[PDB]
Amino acid sequence: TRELQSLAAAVVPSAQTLKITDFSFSDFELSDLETALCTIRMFTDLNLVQNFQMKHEVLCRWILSVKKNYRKNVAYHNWRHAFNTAQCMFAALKAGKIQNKLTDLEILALLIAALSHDLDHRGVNNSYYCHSIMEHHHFDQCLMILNSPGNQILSGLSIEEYKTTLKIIKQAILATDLALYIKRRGEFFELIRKNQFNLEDPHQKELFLAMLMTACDLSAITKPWPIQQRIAELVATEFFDQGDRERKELNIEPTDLMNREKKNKIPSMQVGFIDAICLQLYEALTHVSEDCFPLLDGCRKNRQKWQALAEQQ
Amino acid sequence: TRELQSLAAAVVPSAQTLKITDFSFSDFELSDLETALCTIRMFTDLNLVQNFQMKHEVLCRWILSVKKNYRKNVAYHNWRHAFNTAQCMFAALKAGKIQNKLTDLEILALLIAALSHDLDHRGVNNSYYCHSIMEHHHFDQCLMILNSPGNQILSGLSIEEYKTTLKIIKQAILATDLALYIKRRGEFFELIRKNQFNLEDPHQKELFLAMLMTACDLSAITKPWPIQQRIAELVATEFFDQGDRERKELNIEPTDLMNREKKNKIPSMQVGFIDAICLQLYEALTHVSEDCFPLLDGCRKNRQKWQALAEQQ
Ligand SMILES: CN1CC(=O)N2[C@H](c3ccc4c(c3)OCO4)c3[nH]c4ccccc4c3C[C@@H]2C1=O
Ligand SMILES: CN1CC(=O)N2[C@H](c3ccc4c(c3)OCO4)c3[nH]c4ccccc4c3C[C@@H]2C1=O
Ligand SMILES: [Mg+2]
Ligand SMILES: [Mg+2]
Ligand SMILES: [Zn+2]
Ligand SMILES: [Zn+2]
Repeated sequence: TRELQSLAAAVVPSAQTLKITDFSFSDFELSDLETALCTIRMFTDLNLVQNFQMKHEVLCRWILSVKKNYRKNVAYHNWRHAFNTAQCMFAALKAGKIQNKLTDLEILALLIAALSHDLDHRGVNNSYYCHSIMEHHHFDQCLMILNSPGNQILSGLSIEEYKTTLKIIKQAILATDLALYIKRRGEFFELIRKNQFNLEDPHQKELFLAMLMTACDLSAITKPWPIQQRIAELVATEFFDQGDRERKELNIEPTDLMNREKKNKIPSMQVGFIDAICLQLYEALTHVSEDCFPLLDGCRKNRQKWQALAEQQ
Repeated sequence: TRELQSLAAAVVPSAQTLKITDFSFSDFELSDLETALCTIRMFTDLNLVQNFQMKHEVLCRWILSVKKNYRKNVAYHNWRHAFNTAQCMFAALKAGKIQNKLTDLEILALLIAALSHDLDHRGVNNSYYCHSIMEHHHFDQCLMILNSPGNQILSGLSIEEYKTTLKIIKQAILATDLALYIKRRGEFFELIRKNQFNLEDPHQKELFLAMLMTACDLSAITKPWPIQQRIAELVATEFFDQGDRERKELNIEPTDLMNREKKNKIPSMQVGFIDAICLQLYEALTHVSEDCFPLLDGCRKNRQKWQALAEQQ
């Protein structure tokens, strides 16, 4: 492919040339091809290619696949969301002094995983339990790939390696279903308020890693007003287009969050979100590794721009 | 393909040579190949090929696709479930004097639809709202096909034809989600108890056509103790294997309906079903067209075998 060859025989800059190491980083400027070089870098400055000796040409045949297997039709749940979640994954990892808490497996899972937490989205979301169906279609799609020929970045691990990682990847993706993350967090939100925390304990390694996956899913909510707002207008575009669709085939009305109107109350809906989900998920996180404040803060900096906009309704 | 060519230059028996016209009909005896000749007959004795001048070679290129695009790995939600739901659709239509109540459009939708109500199942079901996700993956897969080249059985209709039918097909498939069918039926179950019934009214044509789709979904629940039991051990197989899986990756226990044990209480689980869902959905139907009693009865004939088996626990 005149695509793989290219990204193959190019030059993956660096964690610095690419500034992929900051909570303030955005996809906005660089072209897709580049969001490939970065990602490739991601694996690289993460030790994934070297330990698991990933074939250069396949990390790229994978990614490209991973990418092209995304729709630029949806207005948020597009490749640029996965990239921006792998990034925010790749940063709370380094500049967050979090990496030092995970194994080299759980780190391959989270990169591979995180670049697939929403693999084949179509624009069908919620607002409040479904047992994570949309999520198995993502994993089943995740796996569909990793197994694919010429895109097998795990074809270097061992039976108990490929297992232990598919157990994280899966359990990982399936954790982007806020439902679970809400029918859980409530507890992982006391290991803190009782400090009895501990990552050596498996279960807690679960609750953590999860609360971490969503933390990055919502990555864009703690981004510089520019980068952040520029995105909420995208998720908005989608949330509204989903109402429009479900008022054509079906004949239901919209749940505010999704009606092309109520656009004036979008703030308090953004505000409510943060207070209902964002805030505590990030502050609490912080306590794990204080090098995460950049998020919990960017958040509070945004939940004061909404409280502003909203104080005009 | 040595397949299509074959099913192409063969001989589609008849509604009688194939006995595809009775609630007591089963897939069990005939090979897949045949489950295609039947299905092909289904379109044929249904006027779909003649009105919509469907290319012989394509109904078959379609069908085969539709088929092959199913997994013989699942132990129920396999091609033989769709066939058996198209069938039960094809008979409550004829032998049920129901056909005389639908347009020629809503009849293509239902055949085309019905042979796709669960297009890409993997063995992930429920027991009690998800907004019909698995169902859009089915439709999106349903459509994926119909559009496919050489398998376009609608490439004979008109813009407002192909539309009107996708509105039915879609709304149709998406109605196999008992959830909706339960968050509805309750009313379509009063146009009867108040007789204020009426199919000329669109909305009611919905509720009807839906209640009818699930009617055929559960088709096998009203089948001769042999044909029926032979299947419940299959659906059982699946419901249990889904529990085994979700006690492997995940570490949850089983919801009875899905644990490899509790196999002794399978009757009262089969019993409660019928009473919670089957019974009413079939008796009430009957009133629409009394020629459907063969189902409401076969059901009652089964909900007395379970009451027997169960009266031994
Ligand atoms: C289920 N659910 C609940 C919810 O309320 N939201 C927020 C939100 C709030 C109001 C809105 C909205 C999104 O779109 C249109 O009006 C919200 N704000 C963002 C900023 C950046 C990236 C994603 C989001 C989301 C997504 C997130 C979500 O997925
Ligand atoms: C939520 N829910 C409740 C329930 O209790 N059931 C039944 C049932 C009862 C006992 C079982 C069972 C299914 O599988 C193993 O043991 C049952 N019996 C069938 C026969 C044929 C096709 C589908 C079913 C189902 C599916 C249906 C369902 O979807
Ligand atoms: Mg999600
Ligand atoms: Mg179903
Ligand atoms: Zn996401
Ligand atoms: Zn079905």
